[PDB]
Amino acid sequence: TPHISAPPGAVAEAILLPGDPLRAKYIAENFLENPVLYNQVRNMFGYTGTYKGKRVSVQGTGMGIPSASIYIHELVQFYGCKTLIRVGTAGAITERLKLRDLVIAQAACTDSSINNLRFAGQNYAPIATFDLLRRAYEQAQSRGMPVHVGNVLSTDTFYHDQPNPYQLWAQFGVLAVEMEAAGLYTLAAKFGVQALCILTISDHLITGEKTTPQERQETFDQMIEVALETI
Amino acid sequence: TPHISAPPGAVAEAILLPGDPLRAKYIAENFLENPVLYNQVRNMFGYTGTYKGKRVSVQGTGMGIPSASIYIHELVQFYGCKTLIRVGTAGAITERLKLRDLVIAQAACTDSSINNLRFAGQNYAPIATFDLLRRAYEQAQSRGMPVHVGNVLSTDTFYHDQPNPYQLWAQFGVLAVEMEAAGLYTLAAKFGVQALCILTISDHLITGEKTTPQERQETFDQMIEVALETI
Amino acid sequence: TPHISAPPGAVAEAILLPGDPLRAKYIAENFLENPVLYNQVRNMFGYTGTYKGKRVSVQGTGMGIPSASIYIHELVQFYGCKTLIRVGTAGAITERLKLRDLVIAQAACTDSSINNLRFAGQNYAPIATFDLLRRAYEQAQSRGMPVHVGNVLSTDTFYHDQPNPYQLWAQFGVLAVEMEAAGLYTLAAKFGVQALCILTISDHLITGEKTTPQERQETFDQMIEVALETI
Amino acid sequence: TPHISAPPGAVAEAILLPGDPLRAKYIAENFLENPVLYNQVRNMFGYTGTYKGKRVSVQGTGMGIPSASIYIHELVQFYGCKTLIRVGTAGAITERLKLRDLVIAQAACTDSSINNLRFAGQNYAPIATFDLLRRAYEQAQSRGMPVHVGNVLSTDTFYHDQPNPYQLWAQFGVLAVEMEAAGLYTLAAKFGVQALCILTISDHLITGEKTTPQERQETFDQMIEVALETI
Amino acid sequence: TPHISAPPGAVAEAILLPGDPLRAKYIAENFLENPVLYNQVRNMFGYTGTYKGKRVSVQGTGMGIPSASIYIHELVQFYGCKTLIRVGTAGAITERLKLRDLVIAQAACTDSSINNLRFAGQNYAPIATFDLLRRAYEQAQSRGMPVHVGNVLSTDTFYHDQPNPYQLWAQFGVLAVEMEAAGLYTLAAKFGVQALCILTISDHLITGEKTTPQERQETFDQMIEVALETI
Amino acid sequence: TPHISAPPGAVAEAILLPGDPLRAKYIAENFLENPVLYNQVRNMFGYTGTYKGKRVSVQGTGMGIPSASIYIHELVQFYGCKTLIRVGTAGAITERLKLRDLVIAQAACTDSSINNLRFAGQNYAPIATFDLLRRAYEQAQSRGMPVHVGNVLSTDTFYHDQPNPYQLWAQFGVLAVEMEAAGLYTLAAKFGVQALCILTISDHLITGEKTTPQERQETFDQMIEVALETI
Ligand SMILES: [Mg+2]
Ligand SMILES: [Mg+2]
Repeated sequence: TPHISAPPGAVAEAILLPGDPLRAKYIAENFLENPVLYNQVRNMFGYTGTYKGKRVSVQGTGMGIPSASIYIHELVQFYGCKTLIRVGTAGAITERLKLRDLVIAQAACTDSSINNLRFAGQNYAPIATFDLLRRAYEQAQSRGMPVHVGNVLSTDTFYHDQPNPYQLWAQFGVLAVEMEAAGLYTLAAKFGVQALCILTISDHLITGEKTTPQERQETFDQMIEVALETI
Repeated sequence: TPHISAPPGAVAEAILLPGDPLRAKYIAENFLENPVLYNQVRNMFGYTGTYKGKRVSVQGTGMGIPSASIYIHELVQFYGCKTLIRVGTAGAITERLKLRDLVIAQAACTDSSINNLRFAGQNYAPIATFDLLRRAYEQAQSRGMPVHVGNVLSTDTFYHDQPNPYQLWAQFGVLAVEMEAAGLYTLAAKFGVQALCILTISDHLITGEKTTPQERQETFDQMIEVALETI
Repeated sequence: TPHISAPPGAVAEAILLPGDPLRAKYIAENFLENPVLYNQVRNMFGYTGTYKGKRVSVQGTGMGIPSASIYIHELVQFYGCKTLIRVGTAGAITERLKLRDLVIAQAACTDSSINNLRFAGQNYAPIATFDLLRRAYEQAQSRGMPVHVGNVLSTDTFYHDQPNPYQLWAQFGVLAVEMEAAGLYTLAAKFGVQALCILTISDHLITGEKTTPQERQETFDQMIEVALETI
Repeated sequence: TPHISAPPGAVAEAILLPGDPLRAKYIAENFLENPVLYNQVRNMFGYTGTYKGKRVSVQGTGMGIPSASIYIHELVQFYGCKTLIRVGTAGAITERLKLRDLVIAQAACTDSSINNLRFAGQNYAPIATFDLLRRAYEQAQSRGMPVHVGNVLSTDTFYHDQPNPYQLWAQFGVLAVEMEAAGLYTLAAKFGVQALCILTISDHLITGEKTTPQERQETFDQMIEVALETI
Repeated sequence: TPHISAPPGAVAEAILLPGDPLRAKYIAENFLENPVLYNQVRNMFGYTGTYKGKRVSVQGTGMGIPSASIYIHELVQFYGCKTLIRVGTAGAITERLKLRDLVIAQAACTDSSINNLRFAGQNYAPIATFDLLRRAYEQAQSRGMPVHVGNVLSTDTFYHDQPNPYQLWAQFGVLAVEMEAAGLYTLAAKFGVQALCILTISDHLITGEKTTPQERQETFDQMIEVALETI
Repeated sequence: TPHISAPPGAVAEAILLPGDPLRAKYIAENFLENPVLYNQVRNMFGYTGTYKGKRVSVQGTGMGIPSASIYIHELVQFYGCKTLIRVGTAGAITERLKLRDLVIAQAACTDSSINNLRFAGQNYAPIATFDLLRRAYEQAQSRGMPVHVGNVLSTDTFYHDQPNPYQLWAQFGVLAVEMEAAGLYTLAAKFGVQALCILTISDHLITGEKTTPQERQETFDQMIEVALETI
């Protein structure tokens, strides 16, 4: 277990996956009862606690498919995780989305070579577990949250060579851009476990709008509640 | 239009899309009030009638993304269609599925070059309209139907060069194989309309089991009922 | 057998392959002696009759490589067809060609993934049977018909995303666009049978010119005579 | 001009294109009247003479699409060549072919990236000029030469990494392997000039059979006569 | 400067890039004079100090091309870094390498889509700055260190689907596998700055050998000295 | 061998590889003691003589990866060659380089399909033998020659379809264009022998400047001297 050093049993079957290990710290201290730090390797904090009687873990994943994939592989294969929910921010690429909107990723497009290699150029659609997608949606609805369910783009490239790199994706209905969901969805299917990616729109890549630190924390807190209730 | 010769007005905004024109005839005659044929070009029957007082059309699409894409394009761009539901059969590629199960396609993988060409080799995930997916799922649940929501593979190739062509897809959670869903989902996104593909398992490609003519009809009718209630 | 329901000797070894089943009907009724229907599945009419004492069949194929491929596979593999001649219309992409010109496809370019998958990205040239090409050419010549022998492009996509999709093809000598020849030529080679695709220019995609219905019929009949004399 | 140093009228509009400059010498000295050398750059001999009162040139090309392409480009673009006939040897990849058979390449498959780059991964079929194909065929026929008209594969790679590199090509009807035809047919189309590739089977890549030097000469001379009578 | 929050001027023009932020901490505390922490965002520690009078920074990069690329982009474009040396461990894929050997990456092969996308399928070779490569080699030589200069493979995938994934790379002379160098080398060229990747063999992927914690620290310390002397 | 007809023993282990057989003749006659021709097949001159009492061969390769690859394969596999140094000219694609500069190819980018085919679309970086690279660099330095070590592009295509084909390569640091280095470097790795490609800038593809015949000779001779001292 090279990247997570914890005894077997230290990680719950249900796990939240923020990217930032400090966001994992924040979640554990604010949302979990009796949180226990089980991982410090590479400063990639992982905690285990309880939420309304359910055992839940929260583990930083790092940025991009290659990093997140290492943690996901180890969590599933070595620690026996079964329900993986990524919680994150994303940049909106259509004006149909507003700042602070919640996006639940039905599928994840990608520019990564991950599946081009696996399927020899054929097209595999990495998808959310429908049961999780459905219940997360119901949770957001019951809170009156602006929520969209649809496509995201998982990019390898935060900083593209050219401007307006997402125009074509938007024309084909893609809602927002992040960097990991395609990897999570593909690995979940590979191992036959369940996964979901939930996102809050922190930036609007079309209007140039940005969320204030107060706005971020408020909608972030709500997202975490949704994930914890779903899981 | 070149392939549908009816005037604007003859075709309803909500449309069922079977592949076989004789299935279009069947659906129209058995499930719609006052069905009237609007198209005979290439024997590709299209009908319009009413369901619970609202107009619904039913149009044969032919087999494969290239044929279906012609009809879908014309229906949306020339006939103003807004809600497009494919109903069809599919071959199960996993033992998790049984004959007569309903599959609702959350997304559609493909071996077609359609999106490889459009996205210069990057990976686009053709997806269902979530609202239609959700409503169809709830419809199937309310009837106690065995139903799965997940991936299907839209193939160009009914007869593959080698045996076991679908095993890698199945290993990554793909439920069933058909030939059009990826086209429907991509074009719906292209035009900003709604789409869904619902399928009944008529053939099991792992077990070799096959439904009787009597069995086919019974579950097909049920699928049509689900589709009409989803509009 | 799944898409053609006829007994094993119902189809002749020589077969004309229009796309539109209503054109198959027309050909049977007007050019064959004792035409008898052998298929009605999916309204995809097929007939067998005689021409100058020899059995000939005529079978609708539907549009695009995926559809046509299903029929061609079944015809060759189950029904023992040996000589397959596609007769169709095409759109000219060069002003070197005029409306009503006959084009005999020496080979067929494609945007389909069928051979990219088969040959792992290498380039396979789907070609006509030379003997049939030569015989058809001599037939057109003997009638003083304006005829060209060269490349066609078989596209998956009747409706392209952007304007002027065929310019580069034309710069490299491609004469006209249709949707099936590449599939026909590839499968004929796969099974070691003989094939040819003959086309009438019905639309000029550069000049926007279109043939009248009377013009379509006169040249179409001529093409059919050429095809029948070639088999 | 950088690879052929001759004045602008030194080269004839009709040109034979063997690969080996020493074969160009042989052809000039044995089949042409008043042969005169016009090129010595890189030892890539080119000659102009007459055949039955009409000027004909013969120019060495070197091996492979990159080399041959340099000569073909310069010949067409700087020297005004219009009719280019490659005469060469090839390896048969099907037992349907025998040593000493003549193959006239109707088209040329390739593993070169030349058209994958040009057509962004779509498939272009490089083809012979039909008029030249037909005339050469009639010439071979008139001499009772065993002749086949069909596909060849132009490879970048004389020495493949693994055994049996050509099996799949042969399964799809490809007759023989050489290294230039695809480049010749593509550039002839690029510039709107006429081209043909004629080949003698010198080696059988299936049976391991090889022609004796005496056999090579007799059939080679025959091929040259056919080429000269075709231009 | 989203991922590194430091004032401009806080980062030296010369920077070491370990992957693990705790390795950056180790380097700063053991090799640098007056080390100052300038970054804590995402626990991705970055320090600035001096080495033998030279101002040097050390910054954690995270794992994989997507993560490392974010930091590299920001360091170069926002902080003005000019000399970037990645120091890391790698797994050897040839028995010509021994545990504890030093590898200096002359170039970096990859399975990432980074350059396939940029160059539209053409092949770009990401390379080290020769001056750095040369001087690092001279530094290792003067210490009598077992050192190899050549290819590495930068993979997206720590955990491959199949076993023996590196056999073909090894057959073409590739020395070792890591996850970032191709990204570093490509970005360095993109921005016209200088880069190098130096690696110690911590694991042997062929023999299954592994380094002891004492062995790792000893050869690691040596590598850091080499990098600091080179920079 | 098929393309080099000399016995084993005639060819030395160290070999210079110009492209032009007349350059091979030049090198042999002007730089070697007792040069003796060993090959005349296809006018592709090869010589063996001595340099400072050790045998050195010189062999023409032709133009492009397919031709050069034939000779390289035969030299290594049949003639036992162990050290292969290409000497040639190249076109500069950056203003950083001046006419008459020496370029030593650290690696070779390519548009050839050679490695795309071998590595199923992943990216292999063809590299020089570092020891030869280092020694050649030191040789050039000792003579005060303007020398650069870095990337070159090996193209299949001397005459591109559109203007400015090399600008993207230049933006990513590529120094100069030639047609063979990528082949030489890949095959050397394939066979586990040494290789290096040294080039003089004879043409500037940005400025359009060109060296005089007198200039070419002077810097060419110097390059040969460097090459012979590198053995
Ligand atoms: Mg209702
Ligand atoms: Mg010496």
